[PDB]
Order: sequence, then structure tokens, then C-alpha cells
Amino acid sequence: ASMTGGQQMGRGSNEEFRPEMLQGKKVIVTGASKGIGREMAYHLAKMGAHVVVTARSKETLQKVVSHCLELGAASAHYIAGTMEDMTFAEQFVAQAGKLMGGLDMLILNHITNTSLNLFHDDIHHVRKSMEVNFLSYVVLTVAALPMLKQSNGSIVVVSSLAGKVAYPMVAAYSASKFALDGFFSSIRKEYSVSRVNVSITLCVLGLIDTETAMKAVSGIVHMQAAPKEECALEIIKGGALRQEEVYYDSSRWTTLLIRNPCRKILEELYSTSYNM
Amino acid sequence: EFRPEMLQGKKVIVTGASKGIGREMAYHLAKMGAHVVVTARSKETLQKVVSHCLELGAASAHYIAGTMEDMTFAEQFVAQAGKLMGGLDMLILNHITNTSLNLFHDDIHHVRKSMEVNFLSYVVLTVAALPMLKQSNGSIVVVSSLAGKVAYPMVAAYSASKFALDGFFSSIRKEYSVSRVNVSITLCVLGLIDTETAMKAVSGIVHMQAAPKEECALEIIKGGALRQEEVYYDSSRWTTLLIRNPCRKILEELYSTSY
Ligand SMILES: NC(=O)c1ccc[n+]([C@@H]2O[C@H](COP(=O)([O-])OP(=O)(O)OC[C@H]3O[C@@H](n4cnc5c(N)ncnc54)[C@H](OP(=O)(O)O)[C@@H]3O)[C@@H](O)[C@H]2O)c1
Ligand SMILES: NC(=O)c1ccc[n+]([C@@H]2O[C@H](COP(=O)([O-])OP(=O)(O)OC[C@H]3O[C@@H](n4cnc5c(N)ncnc54)[C@H](OP(=O)(O)O)[C@@H]3O)[C@@H](O)[C@H]2O)c1
Ligand SMILES: O=C(C[C@]1(c2ccc(-c3ccc(F)cc3)cc2)[C@H]2C[C@H]3C[C@@H]1C[C@@H](C2)[C@@H]3O)N1CC(O)C1
Ligand SMILES: O=C(C[C@]1(c2ccc(-c3ccc(F)cc3)cc2)[C@H]2C[C@H]3C[C@@H]1C[C@@H](C2)[C@@H]3O)N1CC(O)C1
Repeated sequence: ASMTGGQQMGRGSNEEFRPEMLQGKKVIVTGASKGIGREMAYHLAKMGAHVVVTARSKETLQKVVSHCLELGAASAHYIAGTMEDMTFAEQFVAQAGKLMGGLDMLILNHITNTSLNLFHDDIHHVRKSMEVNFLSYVVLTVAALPMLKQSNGSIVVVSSLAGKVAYPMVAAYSASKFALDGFFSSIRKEYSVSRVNVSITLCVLGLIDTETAMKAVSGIVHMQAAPKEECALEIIKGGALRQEEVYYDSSRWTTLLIRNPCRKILEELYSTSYNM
Repeated sequence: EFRPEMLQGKKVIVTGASKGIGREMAYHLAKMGAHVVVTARSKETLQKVVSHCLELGAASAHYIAGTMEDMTFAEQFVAQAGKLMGGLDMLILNHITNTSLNLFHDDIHHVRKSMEVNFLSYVVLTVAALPMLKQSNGSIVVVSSLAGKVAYPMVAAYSASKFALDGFFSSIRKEYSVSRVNVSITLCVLGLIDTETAMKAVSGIVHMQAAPKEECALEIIKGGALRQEEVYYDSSRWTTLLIRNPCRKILEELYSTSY
């Protein structure tokens, strides 16, 4: 332990993933009682990492923690509460970081319960989507940044194809996912010039075979769903490799067209438009 | 091709119209003979715009002062304006909360205020205006930015609110298409303009070739009247070439076959 030293990241480490990259890493996973969140928890447990999981259900989180330790998690803990409460979001991070003695990766995955419907007048759902899916993520980031700066850590933001392109029946949801891109892509550029060695991974996902998604699309949307296990891993891979964006969808056509080279070009052209 | 006669007698709302691009839009509409209801917080500055609008030949010109931080004011403003003009043909959403260029550290109050003013009030204003716009087969004009399409440092909260506008309004545009709601949605993606606020905020930080606010305001009205989905306005030739996302339109068309 004390007689041990070196680095997992060398030549090729920016390109090829190894589960050893997550060995002994301190990770937070939000919305981890089910779906992709729970699948990410499980993969991190297997890779030999420390985990602190959160969601509103204490019972469901207990089950995840139990199973997480069984898979070989360096440590597994939960803190239950709602991400509607900005005070809970802020203290959760400090309370979670106390448990692990720091933080290497912050996985922001939770969303407020959403169903497919046309927008008419539900301003409460518009506001709640902005608060839970976007604002809580900002609060969690502010609370986690001192620890991530110490560890030269990572922020992993779970977004959607609906956070890159427009879709009907998800206006409030899509607004909150687009906001994530605007916010986190802007601070990534600030961290670059301020030499803050905290990476930011935005994960653009298509349909995933989670219970919630399958029930929500039932009889409304007829689309191929990708497996939640592989999705969870691809998210962790991009985070560990410090990739700016991760794309995961069933369609070959999506993977080919989702990338925006012109955005990357426009963003480069203003390096020469910035003072000290 | 646009014609100023398209706005002749039209019932238009212009938000954030006491100065800059908003005031320039209020002036162009008055020249075209539209009925106008302008808003911002400054009663004095709005009076000057109304007077200068009636001076340019507006069919009618009114102002209602108040803050877009108050969702109740936003909702009631539309009904109030709708009572004044006897309906609505165009809703121009232009206001934003006062923003300066700074690195993000812990200002969650500015993140929340940016989402409330620059995004949420736009949604509130739209909900309140939609019955009238459905009657007139009207238009919604959303003033966004290049920072609402690409990432920029020192504007995290602002950029988040402009990206949110794209997500929201582009999604409801697709819903209006399938629900056969004949209300068009124009998202205006603007580059650096020569307004007092922007010229002051970029001073000693960034320099460019500031596009004129007069022409900008007209290009916004043009896109709205022509019912264009998106309007792009910037001084750079390279921006106009790279700003468009054809692959997004292609991907959006592929998922139309799934419901
Ligand atoms: N599923 C897909 O097809 C798909 C596609 C694209 C993107 N994504 C993204 O992937 C992520 C995970 O989706 P999923 O389908 O795996 O979700 P899921 O199975 O529905 O799980 C949602 C998780 O968030 C928690 N949560 C709900 N409300 C919350 C609140 N108020 N405060 C805190 N946590 C809350 C849930 O537990 P409690 O209810 O007990 O709180 C649960 O752990 C989301 O960011 C989603 O947008 C998924
Ligand atoms: N100028 C540029 O370079 C540029 C570039 C890209 C995009 N844009 C977009 O263009 C639009 C207009 O920009 P501009 O440069 O013309 O702005 P501006 O001169 O700063 O005008 C802002 C307007 O919003 C009002 N406003 C501010 N806070 C308000 C509040 N809480 N409630 C209601 N009204 C409020 C202001 O007046 P009061 O203080 O009296 O209320 C004023 O009428 C914005 O959406 C901006 O993002 C501009
Ligand atoms: O982000 C999600 C997943 C999801 C969604 C969103 C949009 C549509 C969709 C598809 C074709 C259309 F034409 C219109 C809408 C269907 C489902 C699920 C349902 C609902 C909203 C959102 C998050 C979860 C899970 C929530 O429960 N997705 C799947 C898309 O690839 C991006
Ligand atoms: O949207 C605006 C205008 C504006 C802004 C935003 C970002 C930068 C910028 C430039 C180079 C960088 F590298 C980083 C940031 C500079 C100015 C102005 C200042 C401030 C924010 C925002 C709205 C108004 C006017 C508000 O008063 N713009 C001009 C860009 O083409 C898109």
C-alpha cells in the first residue's frame, strides 16, 4: 500500500480502457436505486472502487449497497433523499465525501419522473424538470469541485439524444438536457483556461431497456432499446478516459450523424478572443 | 422574400424592448404600421419607446412595465396586452436578466435567475399567448444566441438558459406540426451585436466586428414574418457556414417514423 506507487494512465491511456483505472476510486452515483444508475453502481463494485449511491428510496438503495459489496466494491454506502431539495444535494456530497475520504468521480444520473405527453400548460413539470434534472446537477458540482480538484477527478453528466436534437412529447425534459450541455460545456472551457484538471463527460444516450423507459414508451413510441448493462459501462469508460462526450444508441445511423464537427470547429475559432 | 406590409396592422408583443435589439424591433414594427405592446422593467425608458413608436407610424403603441422574474406578471402581461390590441399575431421573446462575463464558481442564484428570466418566463409567456396565436395562426419569435448553439466560457448560466430555449421550443414546434397548430416558432441565433450592454460587457475582454442592432432587429422580424424555423445573424462569414446543423435535421426526421 505505502510501498506501492506509479500510474495506471500512460501511453495509450486516452484511448484504451482498463477496469484497473477505477481500482480504488471514490465514486458518487446519483439516481442509482434502479436503471442505468444501479447498473453503473454494479460495474464500479466489480472494478474495485468505493461507491456512495443516492435516490429517494431507502429500501431500494439498501438492496443496491448489499449487492455492491458482494461484487467486490472497496466500500458501498447510500444516502437517501430528494434532488428537489438543494440543501439535501449540497450536504449529500459533503456527507458522501466524508464516507470515502474524498472523491474521484461524480456521476450525475437522476431525473424527475417524466412521461411522454404533448406540452399544454404544465409549468410545474417545466420548473421541476429544470430544478431536478439541471439545477441539482449544478449544486452537486459546486459541492464536489474542491474534492475533485484535489484528486484531479471527473464529472460524468448523463444526458440524452433529446439533449442534442429535438423530439416531440418531451419539451420540459429536452429543455433540461439541452441546459446541461450549455452549462457543462461552458465550464469545461473555463476549466481548460483556469487549468482546473477536472474532466467533464456528457453522455448522449438513445433508448435504454430500463423498466421506466419501456413502460413510458409502451404503445406510443416503437423504437429499438439498447441494453442498460452495456450503457452503464460505456458511461464509466468515457468518464475514466476523460472523454468530453460519450454517445450510446442502438442505431448505426445515430452514431454516424450525432457528432457535430462544425460545433467543434466554431468553438476552436474563438481561442483567439480571450484576455487575462 | 419579405415585405414590410406583412406587419401592417398586426398585433405584436416585444419583450425587453426598452433598449438594444428589443427597442430596434419596436421601432421597425411601428414603421410597418403594427399595433405594439412593449415591456421591460423601466417605465421611463418604455414611455420614450412608445412615443418614438407612435412617431414612426404605429397603429397603436402601449407599454406595460414589470419584471420577468415574476411569473404572475408574465402571465397577466399577455392577457393585458391581448385586451389592449384585441388579440395577438406575433410574440417576440427577447428579454434576458443582466449578465456579465465571469468564470463560474458558486453563483447558483445567477444560475437560477438566468433559468427563470431567460427561459421559464418565455414558457409562461407562450402558454398565456397560445390561445390568441392559434386564433390568428400567429408566430412565436425566440431571441437566442450563438452561445445557445455552441459552448462559450464565462457565460455558463446564460448559455444553459439559451440551450434550454432550443430544447423546449424545437420540441413544441414538432408537437405543433403533428397537432396541426398553425403557430410558427422562430429561434434567432445571434452573434456579437453593437448594443450598449454587449459593447460594455466585452470591453477589454474580447474584440470583434460588432454587427449593427438595426439590421439585427429587422432580420429577427423578417424570419418571424416568413415563419422560418431558425434565423442566423453574425458578422463572421465562417459562422454562417458552420452554425447550421444538417445532421440534426436528418436525425430528427429518422425518429418521426417511430410514433
Ligand atoms: N432509459 C432511457 O431510455 C434513457 C435514454 C436517454 C437518457 N437516459 C438518462 O439516463 C438516466 C437514468 O435513466 P433510467 O431510465 O435509468 O432511470 P430510472 O430507472 O427511472 O431511475 C431514475 C432514478 O432516479 C431516482 N430519482 C427519481 N426522482 C428523483 C428525485 N426527486 N430525487 C432524486 N433522485 C430521483 C430514482 O429513484 P426514486 O424514484 O426512488 O427517487 C432512480 O434511482 C437519466 O438521466 C435519463 O435521462 C435514459
Ligand atoms: N447584443 C448581443 O451581442 C447579442 C448576442 C447574442 C444574443 N443576443 C440576445 O439578444 C437579446 C437582446 O440583447 P440586447 O443586447 O439588445 O440586450 P439589452 O440592451 O441588454 O436589453 C435587455 C432588455 O431586457 C430588459 N430586462 C432586463 N432584465 C429584465 C427583467 N428582469 N424583466 C424584464 N425585462 C428585463 C432590459 O431593460 P430593463 O432593465 O429596463 O427591464 C432590456 O429591455 C437577448 O436575448 C440576448 O441574449 C444579443
Ligand atoms: O431520453 C430518452 C428516454 C426517454 C424518452 C425520450 C424521448 C422519446 C421519444 C422518442 C421518439 C419520439 F419521436 C419522441 C419521443 C422516448 C423516450 C424515456 C421516457 C421518458 C423521457 C426520456 C427519459 C425517460 C425514459 C422518461 O421516462 N430518449 C429515448 C430517445 O432516444 C432519447
Ligand atoms: O450572447 C452573446 C452576447 C453576450 C456575450 C456572450 C458571450 C461572450 C463571450 C465571447 C467570447 C468568449 F470567449 C466567451 C464569451 C460575449 C458576450 C453579451 C454580454 C452578456 C452575455 C451575452 C448576452 C448579453 C450581451 C450580456 O450582456 N454573444 C456574443 C457571442 O457571439 C454570443
